[PDB]
Amino acid sequence: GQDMQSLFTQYFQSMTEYGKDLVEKAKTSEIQSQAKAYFEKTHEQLTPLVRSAGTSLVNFFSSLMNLE
Amino acid sequence: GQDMQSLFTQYFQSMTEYGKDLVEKAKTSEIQSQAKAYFEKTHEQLTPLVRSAGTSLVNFFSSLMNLE
Amino acid sequence: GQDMQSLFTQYFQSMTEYGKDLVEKAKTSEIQSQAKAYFEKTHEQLTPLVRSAGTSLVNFFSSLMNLE
Amino acid sequence: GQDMQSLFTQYFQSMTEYGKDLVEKAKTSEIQSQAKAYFEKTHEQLTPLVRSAGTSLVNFFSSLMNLE
Amino acid sequence: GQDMQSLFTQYFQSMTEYGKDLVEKAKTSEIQSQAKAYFEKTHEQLTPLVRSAGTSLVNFFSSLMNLE
Amino acid sequence: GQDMQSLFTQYFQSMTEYGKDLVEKAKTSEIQSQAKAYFEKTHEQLTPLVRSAGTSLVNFFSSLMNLE
Amino acid sequence: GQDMQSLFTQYFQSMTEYGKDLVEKAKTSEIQSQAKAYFEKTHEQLTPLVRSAGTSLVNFFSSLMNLE
Amino acid sequence: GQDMQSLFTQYFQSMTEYGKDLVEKAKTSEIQSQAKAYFEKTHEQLTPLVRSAGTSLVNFFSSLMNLE
Amino acid sequence: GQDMQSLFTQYFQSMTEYGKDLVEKAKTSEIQSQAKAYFEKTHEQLTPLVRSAGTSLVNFFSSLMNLE
Amino acid sequence: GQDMQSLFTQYFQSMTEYGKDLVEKAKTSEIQSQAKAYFEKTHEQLTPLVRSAGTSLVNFFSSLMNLE
Amino acid sequence: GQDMQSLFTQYFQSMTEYGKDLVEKAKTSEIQSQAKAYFEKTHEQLTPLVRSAGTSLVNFFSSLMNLE
Amino acid sequence: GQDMQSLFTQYFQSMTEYGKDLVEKAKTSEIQSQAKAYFEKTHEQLTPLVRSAGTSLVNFFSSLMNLE
Repeated sequence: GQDMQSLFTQYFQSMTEYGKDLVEKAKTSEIQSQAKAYFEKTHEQLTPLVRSAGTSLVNFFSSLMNLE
Repeated sequence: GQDMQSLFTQYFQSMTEYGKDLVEKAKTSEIQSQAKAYFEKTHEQLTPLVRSAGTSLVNFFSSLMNLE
Repeated sequence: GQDMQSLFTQYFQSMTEYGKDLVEKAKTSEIQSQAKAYFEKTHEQLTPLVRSAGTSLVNFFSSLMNLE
Repeated sequence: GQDMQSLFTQYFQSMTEYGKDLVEKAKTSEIQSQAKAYFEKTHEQLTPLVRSAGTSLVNFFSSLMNLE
Repeated sequence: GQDMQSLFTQYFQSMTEYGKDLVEKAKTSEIQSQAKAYFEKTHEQLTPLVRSAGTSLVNFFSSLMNLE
Repeated sequence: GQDMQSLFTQYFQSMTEYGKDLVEKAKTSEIQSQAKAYFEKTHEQLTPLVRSAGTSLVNFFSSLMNLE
Repeated sequence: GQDMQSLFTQYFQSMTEYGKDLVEKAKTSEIQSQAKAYFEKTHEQLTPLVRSAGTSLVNFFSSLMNLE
Repeated sequence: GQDMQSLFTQYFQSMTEYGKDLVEKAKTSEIQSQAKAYFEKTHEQLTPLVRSAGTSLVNFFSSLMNLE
Repeated sequence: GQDMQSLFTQYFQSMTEYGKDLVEKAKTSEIQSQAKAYFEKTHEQLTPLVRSAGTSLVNFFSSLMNLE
Repeated sequence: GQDMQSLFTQYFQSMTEYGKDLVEKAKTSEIQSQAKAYFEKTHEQLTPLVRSAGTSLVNFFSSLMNLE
Repeated sequence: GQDMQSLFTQYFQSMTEYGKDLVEKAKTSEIQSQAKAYFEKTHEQLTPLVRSAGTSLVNFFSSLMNLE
Repeated sequence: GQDMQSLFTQYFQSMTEYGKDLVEKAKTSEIQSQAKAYFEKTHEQLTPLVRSAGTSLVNFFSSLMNLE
């Protein structure tokens, strides 16, 4: 049949600010850092770490993802 | 049948700022750093680390992804 | 049938700023660095690290990806 | 049938700035560096590290990718 | 049938700046450097490191890529 | 049937700047350097390191790529 | 500023029949006839006689239409 | 500023029948006839007689139309 | 500034029938006839008689049309 | 500035039938006839009689059309 | 500035039938006849009688058309 | 500045039938006849009678057309 699973934005005569990481002053600081650091024997299958108007669209159709 | 799974933006007569990482001052600081650091014997299958209006579209159709 | 899984942007009479990493001042700092650092015996299959209006479209159709 | 999985942008009478890494001042700093550093015995199969309006389109159709 | 998986841009009466790495001042700094550094016994199969409006289109059709 | 997987740009009455690495001042610095450095016993099969409006189109059709 | 005065239709995954004049049987009959017949000394300035999904878009901008 | 006065249709994964004049049987009949017949000393300035998915777009910009 | 006054259709993965005059049987009949017949001393300035997916785009810019 | 007044169709993976006058049977009949017949002392300036997917684009720019 | 007033069609992976006048049977009939018949002392300036996917593009730029 | 007023068709991987007048059977009939018949003292200046995928492009630039 009909299937619509989409990120559907439609702007008309509009003003839009979004997804904006803004630093004005930093000193000896760690500011807005997407990171993964220290993994040992880890098993991640679908782990999207997304930020600042980023996007991650995964369309698996009759698609196996087999880790053994 | 019909399948629409898409990142569908459509702008009309519009103004849009987005996905903007802005540093004005930095000193001895780590600011907005996408990173993965220190992995040992790790098994990642689908892990999109996305940022700042970036995109990641994966369309797997009848597609196996077998790690053994 | 019909399958549309696409990054579909369409601008009309519009103004759009996006995906902009901007440093004004940096000193002894690590600012906005996409990096992977120190991996040992790691097994990554589909790991897009994307940033700043970048894109990564993977279309696997009846496509095996077998790491053994 | 019909399959459209494409990066489809279409601009009309529009102004668009995007994917712009801009440094004004740098001193003893590492700013906006896409890097991979120190890998040992690693097994990466499909890992696009993309940035600044870059693109990576992989169309695997009935295509095996077998690392053993 | 019909398959369209393409990077399809079409500009009309438009102004577009994109994929622009700009340094104004640098001193003792490493700024915007795409690099791979120090690999030992690594097995990379499809790893596009792309930047600054660069592109990487891989069309594998009934194409094996077998590393053993 | 019909298969279109192409980098399709079409400009009309338009102005477009893109893929521009610009240094104004550099001193004791390493700025925008695409590099591969120090590999030992590495096995890379399809690794496009692309930058600054560069392109890399690989069309493998019924084409084996066997490293053993 | 911004002015949008347009016939804006946008269909998605939809089925639409419209503007359909259908005769199955006619005998000695006048069926669905757009006509103007017998005018004498008439002064028509903007008189759209439209039918069956037809359209008539008149965009007069700072445009005089002077009959004297 | 910005002015959009257009016949803007955009179909996606859709089926549309429109503007269809269909006669199956006619005898001694006048069926669906766009006509103007018998005018005497008439003064028509902008009179679009449109039918069956036809279109008539008139864009007069700072354009005089003076009948005297 | 920006002015878009256009007949803008854009079809994607769609099926569209339109503007179709179809006669199956006719006898002693006048079926779907665009006509103008018997004019005497008439003064028509802009009178588009359009039918069956036909089009008529008139773009008068700073253009006089003076009948005296 | 920017002015787009055009008949802009763009088909993608689509099927479109349009502007089709079809007679199957005719006898002693006048079917789908574009005609102008009997004019006396008439003064027509811009009168497009268009049919069956035909087109008529008139672009008058700073263009006088003076009948006196 | 920029001016685009054009008949802009662009087909991709598409099937399109249009502007097709088709007679199967005719007897003592006048079918689909573009004609002008009997004019006396007529003054036509711009009268395109167009049919069956025909086209008529008139580009008058600073062009006078003076009938006196 | 820039002026594009052109009949711009561009086909890609497409099938297109158009402008086709087809008679299968005719008897004592007048079928699809472009004609002008009986004119007396007529003054036609720009009257394109076009049919069946025919074209008529008139580009008058600073060009007078003076009938007196």
